[PDB]
Amino acid sequence: ADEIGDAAKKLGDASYAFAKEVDWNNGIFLQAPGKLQPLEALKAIDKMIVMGAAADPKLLKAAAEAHHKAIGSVSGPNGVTSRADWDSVLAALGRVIASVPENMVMDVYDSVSKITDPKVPAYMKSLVNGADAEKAYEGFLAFKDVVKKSQ
Amino acid sequence: ADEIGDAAKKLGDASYAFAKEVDWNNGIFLQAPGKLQPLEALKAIDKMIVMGAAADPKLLKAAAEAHHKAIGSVSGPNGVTSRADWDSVLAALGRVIASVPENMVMDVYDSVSKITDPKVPAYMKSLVNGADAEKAYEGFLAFKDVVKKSQ
Ligand SMILES: CC/C=C\C/C=C\C/C=C\C/C=C\C/C=C\CCCC(=O)OC[C@H](CO[C@@H]1O[C@H](CO[C@H]2O[C@@H](CO)[C@H](O)[C@H](O)[C@H]2O)[C@H](O)[C@H](O)[C@H]1O)OC(=O)C/C=C/C/C=C\C/C=C\C/C=C\C/C=C\CC
Ligand SMILES: CC/C=C\C/C=C\C/C=C\C/C=C\C/C=C\CCCC(=O)OC[C@H](CO[C@@H]1O[C@H](CO[C@H]2O[C@@H](CO)[C@H](O)[C@H](O)[C@H]2O)[C@H](O)[C@H](O)[C@H]1O)OC(=O)C/C=C/C/C=C\C/C=C\C/C=C\C/C=C\CC
Ligand code: CLA
Ligand code: CLA
Ligand SMILES: CC(=O)O[C@H]1CC(C)(C)C(=C=C/C(C)=C/C=C/C=C/C=C(C)/C=C2C=C(/C=C/[C@@]34O[C@]3(C)C[C@@H](O)CC4(C)C)C(=O)O/2)[C@](C)(O)C1
Ligand SMILES: CC(=O)O[C@H]1CC(C)(C)C(=C=C/C(C)=C/C=C/C=C/C=C(C)/C=C2C=C(/C=C/[C@@]34O[C@]3(C)C[C@@H](O)CC4(C)C)C(=O)O/2)[C@](C)(O)C1
Ligand SMILES: CC(=O)O[C@H]1CC(C)(C)C(=C=C/C(C)=C/C=C/C=C/C=C(C)/C=C2C=C(/C=C/[C@@]34O[C@]3(C)C[C@@H](O)CC4(C)C)C(=O)O/2)[C@](C)(O)C1
Ligand SMILES: CC(=O)O[C@H]1CC(C)(C)C(=C=C/C(C)=C/C=C/C=C/C=C(C)/C=C2C=C(/C=C/[C@@]34O[C@]3(C)C[C@@H](O)CC4(C)C)C(=O)O/2)[C@](C)(O)C1
Ligand SMILES: CC(=O)O[C@H]1CC(C)(C)C(=C=C/C(C)=C/C=C/C=C/C=C(C)/C=C2C=C(/C=C/[C@@]34O[C@]3(C)C[C@@H](O)CC4(C)C)C(=O)O/2)[C@](C)(O)C1
Ligand SMILES: CC(=O)O[C@H]1CC(C)(C)C(=C=C/C(C)=C/C=C/C=C/C=C(C)/C=C2C=C(/C=C/[C@@]34O[C@]3(C)C[C@@H](O)CC4(C)C)C(=O)O/2)[C@](C)(O)C1
Ligand SMILES: CC(=O)O[C@H]1CC(C)(C)C(=C=C/C(C)=C/C=C/C=C/C=C(C)/C=C2C=C(/C=C/[C@@]34O[C@]3(C)C[C@@H](O)CC4(C)C)C(=O)O/2)[C@](C)(O)C1
Ligand SMILES: CC(=O)O[C@H]1CC(C)(C)C(=C=C/C(C)=C/C=C/C=C/C=C(C)/C=C2C=C(/C=C/[C@@]34O[C@]3(C)C[C@@H](O)CC4(C)C)C(=O)O/2)[C@](C)(O)C1
Ligand SMILES: [Cl-]
Ligand SMILES: [Cl-]
Ligand SMILES: [Cl-]
Ligand SMILES: [Cl-]
Ligand SMILES: [Cl-]
Ligand SMILES: [Cl-]
Repeated sequence: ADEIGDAAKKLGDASYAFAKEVDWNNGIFLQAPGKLQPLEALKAIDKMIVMGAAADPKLLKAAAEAHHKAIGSVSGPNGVTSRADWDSVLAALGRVIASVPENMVMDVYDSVSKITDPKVPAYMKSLVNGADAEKAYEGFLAFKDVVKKSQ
Repeated sequence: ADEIGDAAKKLGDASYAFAKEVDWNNGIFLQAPGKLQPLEALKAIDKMIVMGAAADPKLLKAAAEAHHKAIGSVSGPNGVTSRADWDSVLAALGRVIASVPENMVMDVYDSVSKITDPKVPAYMKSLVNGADAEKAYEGFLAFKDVVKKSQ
């Protein structure tokens, strides 16, 4: 057990209602988040590859295993994993984030932002309960503070 | 040095002409290989996640690092990495393949085949020199024999 695991439980309390509202079987998630921009997108994928290569290999393995288990508990009309597997995935990914320098994480974020059209977040939010999305995000802000203290 | 590295050099001799002909900046590679089928595609991604979790973590790391280096040497009108980085990537991925049971590799292949429309391979080949694609594939058949002997 660790503090990221405890924080994941709190993040799940804040975000699971939102996760249940997302239609995970929507084909839109295969599309570019805006206009297709292969050269800029490759720069974002490169930042991700740098981060993956730097991440703790055991924690990457554990995060993959948590997603396999999560796939097994998918149910209902939107393809949402169980609450326990949601929290599991959250914690395992927080451990991966904490295992690399903050700059690597920010480089991924900035590089993906550069290819994400400004309309995309609001369009995604419009498909779910807005107050549940805001609680999820408020949860995320608390969670990342715990992740940073482990990083 | 190892035998997969030697075999990668031979595979590069057989396949680099084909790699130069692929337009790696074509946006088509973001599309589903056929009809979008989220439930079947999730089963394929699950097989990939199982395989990733089973793969040697050092060899996964080395394979990510080889792709970062390959991105750095991209040149020319089609986005093709250098010959040396092509071979590097080939060898690093062969090591990853060899690090898991043959069944895990076959499960990915079968699960992706199930979502790939029969027209897709011929459409891809039609964009390149067909004889260069066949040589690349003949190369691949020799290479996998070396990979299997390490597996
Ligand atoms: C063949 C290739 C195959 C596959 C293709 C490969 C990849 C797919 C590529 C791209 C598609 C992926 C994602 C794009 C898809 C979807 C987008 C998902 C991201 C999103 O929706 O983000 C919304 C966020 C909203 O803006 C925030 O608003 C805040 C408001 O907060 C206030 O008020 C309250 C609010 O209620 C709160 O309570 C607070 O108390 C109070 O403070 C503040 O002003 C913040 O400063 C401001 O940042 O927008 C950004 O962060 C901008 C960058 C986005 C970068 C994009 C993404 C995140 C970055 C990195 C994630 C990492 C990786 C994502 C990618 C993959 C995951 C591994
Ligand atoms: C949000 C989500 C984000 C992203 C989306 C995620 C993923 C994208 C998902 C899917 C898109 C990816 C791929 C689909 C895209 C593109 C497709 C790329 C694959 C392709 O084109 O394959 C062509 C191949 C042709 O068939 C072969 O013909 C042979 C003929 O050989 C003879 O004659 C001569 C010939 O010249 C030779 O010299 C020889 O001497 C002589 O023997 C034999 O008859 C073989 O028995 C027969 O197998 O077709 C198959 O293998 C069928 C399954 C395909 C499964 C598909 C793929 C491979 C499987 C696994 C690869 C693993 C993974 C691929 C995926 C990713 C990579 C990591
Ligand atoms: C099995 C299939 C699968 C699927 C469908 C997904 C889907 C996703 N992954 Mg995951 N992933 C997988 C397997 C999968 N992954 C595997 C096998 C690994 C390797 C172990 C990873 C490792 C991974 C990492 C390291 C990251 C993702 C992230 C993401 C998201 C990217 C888009 C995004 O940011 O949306 C928005 C995100 C969500 C809807 C998820 C919940 C986010 C918080 C907790 C609540 C919502 C807050 C707010 C409303 C929206 C996001 C704001 C943002 C600025 C934080 C998306 C939800 C990224 C992510 O979530 O970035 C924010 C991310 O950093 N994945
Ligand atoms: C950086 C960006 C990037 C890009 C653009 C790609 C692109 C691709 N990856 Mg790679 N990958 C990346 C990074 C990237 N990857 C990273 C960071 C990792 C983690 C370390 C991986 C790990 C990985 C694995 C483990 C595998 C791939 C494979 C593939 C291919 C999947 C589609 C396919 O089979 O086409 C067809 C494939 C090609 C055009 C590549 C050359 C194949 C041979 C050597 C020559 C051509 C033979 C024939 C004509 C066509 C293929 C037949 C097939 C049955 C073998 C595609 C070319 C898969 C693949 O190639 O499966 C066959 C695969 O198994 N990737
Ligand atoms: C082979 C292998 O290993 O693959 C594995 C690799 C990983 C990394 C482990 C993995 C993973 C995670 C991944 C990739 C997550 C990707 C998430 C992508 C989210 C994409 C989104 C939100 C896309 C969009 C597009 C939108 C478009 C909206 C608009 O256009 C619309 C409609 C109308 C316009 O007028 C205005 C507009 C509003 C602009 C939108 O609103 O959102 C996975 C899944 O496991 C597969
Ligand atoms: C060996 C191998 O194969 O590894 C493979 C391993 C994987 C995992 C499969 C893989 C992969 C994918 C990877 C690495 C994905 C990385 C994801 C990173 C996500 C980062 C995020 C969300 C970062 C941020 C930063 C934010 C900042 C927000 C704020 O600053 C803002 C604006 C304003 C401030 O006022 C307050 C604030 C709120 C602080 C935010 O909100 O979010 C890959 C590439 O396939 C390689
Ligand atoms: C088709 C289908 O059914 O698919 C199903 C597939 C599944 C897998 C079964 C499934 C599921 C679950 C899923 C996708 C869960 C996704 C979870 C994503 C979690 C992401 C996390 C935690 C990312 C971050 C990034 C962080 C960054 C933190 C920092 O940068 C910040 C901010 C500020 C810096 O100053 C400090 C910092 C610390 C560096 C962090 O702290 O955390 C589902 C829903 O069932 C759908
Ligand atoms: C080859 C093939 O077929 O592969 C298949 C493989 C798969 C895995 C099966 C597959 C898949 C599934 C995938 C990747 C799913 C990814 C899901 C990502 C969902 C992202 C969502 C919901 C994003 C948001 C962002 C929002 C933002 C809300 C806010 O910012 C807003 C506006 C303003 C403020 O208020 C603050 C805020 C509250 C922060 C929100 O509210 O939500 C797919 C697509 O089928 C393809
Ligand atoms: C977040 C993160 O970590 O992401 C990283 C995760 C990884 C795994 C490390 C990673 C990787 C590798 C990946 C995903 C490789 C994916 C390869 C996909 C190839 C897709 C292809 C060929 C798609 C198609 C679609 C086609 C459609 C053709 C047709 O429709 C057409 C025109 C006309 C119809 O009438 C007939 C038709 C002929 C049917 C086609 O012919 O081909 C990467 C890139 O690094 C990103
Ligand atoms: C911890 C963590 O995050 O790990 C992350 C790590 C990654 C790597 C980023 C990641 C990923 C992606 C993964 C695993 C991809 C796996 C790819 C597997 C590819 C397999 C292939 C091509 C298999 C085959 C089999 C074939 C068989 C062909 C033949 O039998 C046939 C028909 C007919 C016979 O007569 C002769 C024959 C010729 C023998 C073939 O031709 O090809 C993921 C999921 O993101 C998780
Ligand atoms: C937009 C842009 O510019 O992107 C740029 C991005 C880059 C990265 C810079 C770039 C590049 C390079 C790229 C993509 C290289 C891709 C290489 C893929 C290699 C795949 C390999 C080896 C896969 C396999 C699978 C195997 C399976 C073998 C077996 O199953 C088989 C058969 C039969 C079983 O009985 C035994 C077995 C042994 C189990 C194997 O043996 O090997 C490029 C081109 O520049 C484009
Ligand atoms: C959010 C966002 O924007 O992400 C961006 C991220 C990136 C990385 C920048 C990005 C990208 C690039 C990607 C994934 C590139 C993937 C390339 C895959 C290429 C696959 C090819 C060529 C496949 C084939 C198959 C063929 C088959 C030929 C044969 O079987 C045939 C018919 C018959 C026999 O003769 C035998 C044979 C000879 C075997 C062939 O000849 O070729 C993208 C798309 O821009 C999206
Ligand atoms: Cl505890
Ligand atoms: Cl505490
Ligand atoms: Cl636009
Ligand atoms: Cl040697
Ligand atoms: Cl020898
Ligand atoms: Cl069809």
